[PDB]
Amino acid sequence: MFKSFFPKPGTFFLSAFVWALIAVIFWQAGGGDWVARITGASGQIPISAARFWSLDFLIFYAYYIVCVGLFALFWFIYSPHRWQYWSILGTALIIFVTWFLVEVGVAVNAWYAPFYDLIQTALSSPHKVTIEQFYREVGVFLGIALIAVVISVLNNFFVSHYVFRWRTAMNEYYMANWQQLRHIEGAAQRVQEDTMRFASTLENMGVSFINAIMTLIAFLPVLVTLSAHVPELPIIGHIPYGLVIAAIVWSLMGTGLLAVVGIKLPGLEFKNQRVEAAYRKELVYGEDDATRATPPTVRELFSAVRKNYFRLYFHYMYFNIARILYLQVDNVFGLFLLFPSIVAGTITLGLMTQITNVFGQVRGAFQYLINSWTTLVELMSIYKRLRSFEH
Amino acid sequence: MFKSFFPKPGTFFLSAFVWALIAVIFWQAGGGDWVARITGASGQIPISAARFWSLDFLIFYAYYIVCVGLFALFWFIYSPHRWQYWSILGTALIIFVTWFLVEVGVAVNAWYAPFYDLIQTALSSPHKVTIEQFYREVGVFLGIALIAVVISVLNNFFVSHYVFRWRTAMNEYYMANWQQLRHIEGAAQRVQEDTMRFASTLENMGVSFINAIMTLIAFLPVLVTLSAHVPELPIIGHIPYGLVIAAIVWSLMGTGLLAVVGIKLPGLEFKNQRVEAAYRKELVYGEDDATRATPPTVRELFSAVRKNYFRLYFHYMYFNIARILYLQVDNVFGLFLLFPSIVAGTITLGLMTQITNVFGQVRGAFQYLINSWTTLVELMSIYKRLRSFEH
Ligand SMILES: CCCCCCCC/C=C/CCCCCCCC(=O)O[C@H](COC(=O)CCCCCCCCCCCCCCC)COP(=O)(O)OC[C@@H](O)CO
Ligand SMILES: CCCCCCCC/C=C/CCCCCCCC(=O)O[C@H](COC(=O)CCCCCCCCCCCCCCC)COP(=O)(O)OC[C@@H](O)CO
Repeated sequence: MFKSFFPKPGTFFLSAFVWALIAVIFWQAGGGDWVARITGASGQIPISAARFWSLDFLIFYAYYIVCVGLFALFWFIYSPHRWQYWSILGTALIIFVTWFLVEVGVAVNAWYAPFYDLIQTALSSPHKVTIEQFYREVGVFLGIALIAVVISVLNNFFVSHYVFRWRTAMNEYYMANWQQLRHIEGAAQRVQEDTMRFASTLENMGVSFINAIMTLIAFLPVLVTLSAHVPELPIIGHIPYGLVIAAIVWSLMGTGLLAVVGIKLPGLEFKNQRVEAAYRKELVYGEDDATRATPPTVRELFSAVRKNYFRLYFHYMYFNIARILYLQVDNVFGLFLLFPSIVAGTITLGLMTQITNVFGQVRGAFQYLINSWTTLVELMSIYKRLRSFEH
Repeated sequence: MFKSFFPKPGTFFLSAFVWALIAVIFWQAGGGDWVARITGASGQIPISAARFWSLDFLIFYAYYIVCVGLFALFWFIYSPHRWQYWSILGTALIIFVTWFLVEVGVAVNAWYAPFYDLIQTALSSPHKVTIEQFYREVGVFLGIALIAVVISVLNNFFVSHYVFRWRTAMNEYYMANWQQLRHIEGAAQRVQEDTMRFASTLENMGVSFINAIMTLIAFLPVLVTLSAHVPELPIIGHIPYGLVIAAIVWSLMGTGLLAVVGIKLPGLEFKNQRVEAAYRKELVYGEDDATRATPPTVRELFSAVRKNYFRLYFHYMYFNIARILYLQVDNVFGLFLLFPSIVAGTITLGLMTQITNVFGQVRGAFQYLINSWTTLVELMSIYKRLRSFEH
């Protein structure tokens, strides 16, 4: 979103989007899924820690590396940059590792069904199963958990360094032009406080946002292949793709209509920060001179701070009305859609469980993003502050 | 935890704890649950929005008000304070509203079983149930959701004002003694940046922490009355209270052993903040004078900042190893405990579902607290900074 990284941001992102679309179209249905080496299609290793060593996953890794390599080799000659390696390859690696973690989560999800089957068989007929099978199954689960832990730790470490690299680039570029840039009010805050909060906020709210989109993309095909049993939606009528449209619309609206409703919030934190800077400057001048910490001026500055903060707190009531209601209704959205299908007698028990489980695991990814909306507000305010400062 | 609020913190908290214990003992089993007015015991209104109007809940509200009134009337004469009303009554009200929200959540939980029963009956025999019963049930759910929304909005608003009152008290008390307190390094940051972050962090991490303890206290009796079917724990032997000890130990260790493991983390953010202050001061001096923004000094300050931040990022690997592992194993802890009971053939199907559901809803409250551990680290660092500054 900046110019310190990202060699030419005007055309870099367009090229990234176009190339991503071309590659995805080629792989998914473009007939590019032909595997001449070894037939790993229509058959995969069962649930175990070796699931990530079969030739299918190796082929996917190779394809991803080839695509990223072509893109990077184009851009490294089209337009050189000092931070090119981080700005391109680190982003690619972060996206890849997030996808890998979603896959590991799906594997843990799949491991549950046979264990429940074994438990049910033990409860019904006990002379078939012993304790050894249980210990073996727990061993397999620990095998998956170890890989999850190992990848997650390094993911966090690399994300931290990448974000700090971004902060270094921003600070260097601002301080390069400090002479004609200090005349703006609150200049000292822009380059240090704002950059720190941007780094810390993006380290926390960036991974979560990519993870939700990845979860939706991962679970979409199951709803595509399962929406043949739901022909009607409650107050819509009859659409050809029942569950996919419902899920996409629900998630997109829950993320976007809240932003539209609370569009005025990020414009208040701005003013809040300004008044606080006007406060802090005085104290910094007062830490040496004894004549600059007089009571009345401190009184006036704190009075202004209070007056702005009260208005900010006031403008959260009509946002919380929407957010809390959306959270409350979301728990039964996946069961609301099935009223006409039950009375029509089309669906059966067990398929209801599949739909409900899928919708629940989809909701789990956006729950954390919605529950922490103050951080997004702070990030958006930081974006506006830096953008206004850049001109 | 301070002296600006809380008239005499040395003896106030001890009195609060003792009085809370006395009241709880009197009500729970002290025989104080006699209701001479109307017999609401051993019978309650079914699942509806009127559940919070029966004489049982009114009696509880009256008892709570009487206890808080006695305590406040004692302290308002024992030791006067300027902020007494906020410091006592606001805390009481916040705790009460959190309990109320947990109760509403329990009601929504209970509403599920009959709806599934109706759905199953519709699936088996369709000539009994029509669409009107479904619409009525959805109406009842909306009735509960409305109360949830209305209470939550005002809860957030009041918490915001109470926290800002705390910040006002702290700032007034520090600025009262500014002359002999400015000689400490980084004084300007203590009174403005640290107070702001303390307010914003406590507004977010305070409610979540109280909510988890309230959830545990609410669900404890069910495990007390249900642990008669589990006589053995996996590698423990035979204890008289199976599930209660397991739940309490699991939650307490997951919250506390992580803190013990990462005890060294809060001591690093301190230094981080110091170096950043040493940076910002220079820029604030440079916003007017043109001879104080020389490149080399900025270089040295940023070099120090980078050197400290790298060490901080390094010390998260061995903390994430524990945190991610704890999150990963927690998903199957409630099913691990039941291996000996299944092979012993004591428990039956359906009771397993109850145990698993209870443990899942207990885990849901601590999941949000564990997933956001950076905020707790920041809060603890703020506490240490202010405590060191106060002496
Ligand atoms: C202003 C607009 C800005 C837009 C910015 C964003 C632009 C767009 C983002 C793209 C990143 C994500 C790419 C992948 C998206 C799709 C996600 C995904 O999982 O796709 C897989 C296929 O992917 C594929 O073949 C696709 C391969 C794509 C390879 C990479 C190409 C783009 C490189 C970009 C470099 C960084 C650029 C700068 C970013 C900021 C599906 O596999 P599938 O389930 O069948 O299982 C196969 C096997 O493992 C057996 O299960
Ligand atoms: C250094 C140490 C510091 C320690 C600081 C903390 C000190 C301790 C905290 C206490 C707050 C919470 C009190 C309540 C704790 C127990 C929580 C609770 O829900 O207790 C209920 C009974 O409570 C009761 O009778 C108890 C009534 C207690 C009334 C209030 C007394 C204390 C007032 C304090 C004022 C603020 C002081 C300063 C705090 C910072 C159970 O009902 P029950 O499920 O049977 O359903 C009945 C009916 O509704 C039908 O279901």
